[PDB]
Amino acid sequence: MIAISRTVSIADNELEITAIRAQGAGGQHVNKTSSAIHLRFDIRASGLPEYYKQRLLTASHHLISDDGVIIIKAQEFRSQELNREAAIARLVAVIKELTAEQKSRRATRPTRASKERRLSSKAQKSSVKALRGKVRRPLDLEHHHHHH
Repeated sequence: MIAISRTVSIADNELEITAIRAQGAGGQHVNKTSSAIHLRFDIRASGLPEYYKQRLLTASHHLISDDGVIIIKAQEFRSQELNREAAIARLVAVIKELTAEQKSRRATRPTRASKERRLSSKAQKSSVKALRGKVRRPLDLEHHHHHH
């Protein structure tokens, strides 16, 4: 249950909760980021008020994905209890800060972005090209005469 600003608040069970397993591990864990709680605050899933929706599209913060939707990615330690509470506490604070008047900016820099690999495999063999050609044909043309 999250106390949103501007008249409305969002329910408890209606929350979006995803479990993040980042990057395809090659047997052993190559990363440690395969443990994170993902929650999102989406406008389209709710009916946000006029002032609130205006704020989301005006307040350029990295937590905003693009469509004015808020994506929280938190991963510090285990205990999902703590992962949730910290993520919620932070987003609620941010909500209050941007629903607040001007000059309230910055303070939002979650640098989690890294994923690259390669994949190219093609094996198809059709050997039907055979040839021959063995002929001895010497064309010699010399000259012989005494010079006068």
